[PDB]
Amino acid sequence: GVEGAAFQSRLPHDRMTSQEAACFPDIISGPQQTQKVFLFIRNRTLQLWLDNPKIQLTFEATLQQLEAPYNSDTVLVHRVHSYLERHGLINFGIYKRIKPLPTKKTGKVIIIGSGVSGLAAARQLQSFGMDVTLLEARDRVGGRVATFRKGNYVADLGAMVVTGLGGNPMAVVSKQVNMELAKIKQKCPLYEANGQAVPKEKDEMVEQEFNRLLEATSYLSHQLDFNVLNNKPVSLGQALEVVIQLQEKHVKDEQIEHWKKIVKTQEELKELLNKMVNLKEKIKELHQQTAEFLVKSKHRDLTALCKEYDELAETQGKLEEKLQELEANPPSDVYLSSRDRQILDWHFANLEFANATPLSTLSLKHWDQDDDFEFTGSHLTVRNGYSCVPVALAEGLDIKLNTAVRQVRYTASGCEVIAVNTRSTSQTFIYKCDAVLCTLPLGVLKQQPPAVQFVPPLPEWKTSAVQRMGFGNLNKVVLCFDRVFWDPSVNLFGHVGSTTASRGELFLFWNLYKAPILLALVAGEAAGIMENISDDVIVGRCLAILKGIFGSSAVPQPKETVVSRWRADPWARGSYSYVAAGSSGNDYDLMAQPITPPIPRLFFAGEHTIRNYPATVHGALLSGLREAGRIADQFL
Ligand SMILES: Cc1cc2nc3c(=O)[nH]c(=O)nc-3n(C[C@H](O)[C@H](O)[C@H](O)COP(=O)(O)OP(=O)(O)OC[C@H]3O[C@@H](n4cnc5c(N)ncnc54)[C@H](O)[C@@H]3O)c2cc1C
Repeated sequence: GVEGAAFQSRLPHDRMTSQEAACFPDIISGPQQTQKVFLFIRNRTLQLWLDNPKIQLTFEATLQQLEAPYNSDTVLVHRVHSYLERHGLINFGIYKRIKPLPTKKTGKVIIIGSGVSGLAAARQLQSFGMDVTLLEARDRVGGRVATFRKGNYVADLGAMVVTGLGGNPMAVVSKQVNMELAKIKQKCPLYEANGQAVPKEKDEMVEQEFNRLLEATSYLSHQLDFNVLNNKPVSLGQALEVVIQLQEKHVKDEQIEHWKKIVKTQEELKELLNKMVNLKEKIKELHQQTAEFLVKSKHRDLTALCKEYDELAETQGKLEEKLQELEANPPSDVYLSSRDRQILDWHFANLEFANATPLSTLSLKHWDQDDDFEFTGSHLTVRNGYSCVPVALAEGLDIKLNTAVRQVRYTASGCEVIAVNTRSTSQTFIYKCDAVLCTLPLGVLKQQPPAVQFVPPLPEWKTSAVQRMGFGNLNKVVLCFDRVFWDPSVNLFGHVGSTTASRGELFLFWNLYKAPILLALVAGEAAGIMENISDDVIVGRCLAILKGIFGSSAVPQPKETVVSRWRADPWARGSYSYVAAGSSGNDYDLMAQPITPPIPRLFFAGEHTIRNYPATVHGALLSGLREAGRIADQFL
């Protein structure tokens, strides 16, 4: 009940956060009874909002719907409601305001970028009564939430998955926007380059081996401190190669030991056969041989030698048996055959997809630093088209499209943002504001010849973080057919590449859209390179793979096709951040920190500024809410 609202808000139900201790020092330093009352007021307020997030939750309503003991204490209820509303925990997203916004606005903020982070922060600042203007370079909102819509076909070229609802703010948004979320079936048969499926035994064996290898790299990093080598940071790819080499060495060693067991037994057989030949000489000589006493003696001796031979013949058979078993029970010659390595490279490509970067670039120590904060519940696709979310957030906002920022000026007095119209470069716009919120992607901030100049130039710590962090890349190919020729009960199926270098080329296909749309993925080293290929050629290669899997006659020519090129997109310059070898979690926090030339003037939000939820739409959303709170605290 009330316990669940705190979980849905990413908070502990029986504890107080660092932030709450800072804002409510009287309660933390006071008696624990007041703390329990505080926590119930907070949890109950969150439950009221989450039960019905389509309408603003007012202080008055909170008092009206509160329990009898706690509705008496109104000052505490107000303090709690104000705290939650400011930080974007109870009144965020699209909601029906019960009271219109005041005509008088108390501050001027220019927000660069109209992605989820920008739109969320703008909606919050508007909610708080500030004058907000968004500058967006594209001819559309959403940024890295891009939805292709033509005829009946709807497909996401950017963000496409809600990674669980338990604790996800996107849950609330989904109720506000009426997102059509659909579960993804966890079933992905693999098909080799020839088009024949990977049998279950091999699929399962390789997958088990992939998981074992990855856990091994984790052990090296954390237990053995294998993190710095020859004054260079260890990449995940490095560690994977180290682990693979150790396993290959174990195979060679076991094979060698078995070889030696066989040679020793073979040597024993050779020695025994020589011994037997000698005994046959002896027996054949004694056979050639009181005289009746002599006969009795010779026959006695001959039977003794013959029984002596019998013992050795039994032992001959027994050593022959041991040798035969060893000849028929060897260990594997190689750890991974060619086909084994290709299937394993498919799994590596899936990892490169998840992190939108080649594994040789991921920090071994920190590439999965955010795994502790992952959300509960089945992962979901957006059937309505993820663009439905930003478009809903944009309603009622002062958004200037086709306006590309080229300079940001910030001083102790105020700020200037200079922008150019992309449609006609000749006309230029100047916007004077109190504060600037930058949600420019990390790729755009990384641009060596800068697209946006800062006056004064950004400080050393900020620029160093921007250099250190990784900004990955990942691409999609949308194929729209008239009929479904694939298996509807599999949302995913893989294509195993021929080379380790190209393992990430069209390695994955989604058939998750209930309409006849197929989505082919380009991860790792292939992502950057294949942007330089024409769309007809990429689609021909996709068709070739699908023909190989289903029959050349079974796949028609597609009716519609679309290719994303996110690294070339000048407004993205990649897909989303990843934790590069040089970088760590603290760099994300550094991105989030604002700049002061006094009070702070330049603020930062976006996918690359939230430690615990990077590379995600919900992370963008939460960063937007966080910076809205920060700016409202500063200017109100
Ligand atoms: C292929 C792909 C798939 C993804 N899949 C998922 C997924 O399944 N789940 C998930 O959670 N996340 C996913 N993401 C990541 C997700 O899209 C981001 O985490 C999120 O959209 C970040 O939003 P943002 O506003 O911070 O950045 P953006 O969306 O990039 O917003 C920045 C905005 O600034 C604009 N801009 C850029 N330069 C300028 C300029 N000079 N002047 C003015 N405006 C400018 C851009 O046009 C853009 O609108 C995916 C990303 C990619 C590339």
